[PDB]
Amino acid sequence: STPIQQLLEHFLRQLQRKDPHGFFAFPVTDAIAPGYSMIIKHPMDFGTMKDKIVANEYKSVTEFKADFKLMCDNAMTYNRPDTVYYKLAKKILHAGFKMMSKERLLALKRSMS
Ligand SMILES: COc1ccc(OC)c(-c2cc(C(C)=O)n3cccnc23)c1
Repeated sequence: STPIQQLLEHFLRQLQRKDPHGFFAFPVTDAIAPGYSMIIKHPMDFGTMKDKIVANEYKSVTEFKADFKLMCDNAMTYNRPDTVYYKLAKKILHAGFKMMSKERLLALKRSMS
């Protein structure tokens, strides 16, 4: 593993801790969510993100964070506010923004001096 891959694997593991049953860890099928593939044009999940890390397909934390945002937006757009899935997306969203805040990222860039 590389240093960038170590860092992104760590952020990913912290996000997955918020979803202990893995509802965000695999692609959502139309069989479990009617009409999903017509409503959500750009699917994303934590399994897909892990694969991208392993392929060194992320060049920056910004690129990783974009996928995290996408996964949350899809869940908040497809699902109604009363559902488990909408509430869990919001929980993951707040955690990710605290962990990868522009301030934390700046401090870490300084730790490399
Ligand atoms: C309750 O068991 C599971 C198992 C796997 C899931 O998606 C991978 C989901 C699931 C995950 C989602 C999401 C992420 O929107 N979802 C929406 C509607 C109905 N089911 C789901 C639920």
